[PDB]
Order: sequence, then C-alpha cells, then structure tokens
Amino acid sequence: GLTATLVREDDKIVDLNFLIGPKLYEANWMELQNNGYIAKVQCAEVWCPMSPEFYREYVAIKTKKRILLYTMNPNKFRACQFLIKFHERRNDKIIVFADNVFALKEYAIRLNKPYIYGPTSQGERMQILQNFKHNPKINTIFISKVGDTSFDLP
DNA sequence: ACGACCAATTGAGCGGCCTCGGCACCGGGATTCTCGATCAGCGATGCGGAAGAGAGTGAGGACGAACGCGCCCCCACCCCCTTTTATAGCCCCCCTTC
Repeated sequence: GLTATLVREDDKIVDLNFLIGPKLYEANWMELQNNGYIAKVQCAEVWCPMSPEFYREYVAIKTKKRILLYTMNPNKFRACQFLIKFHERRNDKIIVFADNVFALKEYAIRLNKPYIYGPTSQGERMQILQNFKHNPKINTIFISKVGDTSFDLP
C-alpha cells in the first residue's frame, strides 16, 4: 500500500496493519525539505474577522446553513481577492480551493476567474488547466473537492 | 417602710393532644423529555444502463468524355489565259428583202 496521507477521521486506519501490514516506511517531510526534495511551503492561517451583520445571523442560525455564512463574508472575500491580486501581480501561480459550490461560484464569478467542480466535463476541466498552465494572462483556478480528492493538478 | 410572702382569684399564655394537609423538603414513584444510533446531507467518485453524430446508398444531378458528322481551311497541281496560221462547218447578230 502507498499513500501520501495515511490518516482518516474514522477509527479504521488501524485496520491497515492487518489488511495490508505495518508501515514499511514514512518519510520525514522536514528532512525532504532540508534535502530540497520537497518545496519549502510557508503555511499560514488568515484570521478573517466576520462581518457584524453576518455574525448576527451566524450566531442566530445554528443549522448547517452557518457553514455557508462563515464561508461567505466580505472580509474573507476581500482577503482572498487581495492575496490573489498581490500574488497575481507578483506573477505567482495560485490555486483556490473550496468545498461548497455556492460560495465557489459566487466568488469565482465576482472575481471573473474560472472555477472547476464535479459536473464540469473533462474537456472543459482540462482546457482550463491548459490555459492556466500556459496562458500568461491567467494565473489562478478555483477548484472544488475534485482537485484534492484525486487529480494531477499542475 | 416596704418588701416578700400568702391567700383567693383568674385567665393568658403555655404544653399538649389532636389532625392534617399546604407546602416543602425528602425519597421514592412511571415518567416528557434527555441522549445514543440511524439515516440524511453535500459534493465527489465510479459503474451500469440510456440518447445523438457519422456512416451507407438509394438514386438522380452536372458534365467530361468519346465518338461522327459537319463546315471550313490551306494545300498541290493543273488547266487556261495569250499569240500566229492554215482549214471548214456551225452558229448568232445583224442586215436586208419581201
């Protein structure tokens, strides 16, 4: 068995020890960065402050609807737009990731950038990746879970 | 001189049974509302079953081809033009007679 992320939220990961066997190896990612085999990634967490009228509803609504409201707010939106503009003018390739399609669409449309999600046909899907990779005028793509679940993204 | 004691008086306060049942506390009662599982959700995968896009070929189109006939040309070559004379009948135009 091979995998990049030998972790799952269920208590079934331990079954791999009898379904396949013990961990034959597990790379030290920091060592690989020190050796240059892996890119040095300066991870960060942007604490976007929620907007007051959003928090008012967010705190009021306790149902699953709050996932959308915490996902869509001016500050998070402005922060992404700012980081994108900055890195785009910095000539950096940027990949945007999201789960909820509603937020993904409303963000990508307002940012006039091409998104990618499940029902997007393989031809349309790959055509966007080729443009992003090669066309200098495009430098970011908005991908749903399709990008992280299983894919070969540039 | 008065202060306590004694007596007769008495009835409010007290010690108690009575009883009880409103309320609260206490504990123990089938419970209106808890939690702990099932099923539902969002967005993804894949499989399995469904449609449309390209094909064929009926066929008739346009028209390239292949032939003969056709008109027409450029081409050898051949004959006629012109001259002379003998010779004659034959012929027409003209003159001439009636």
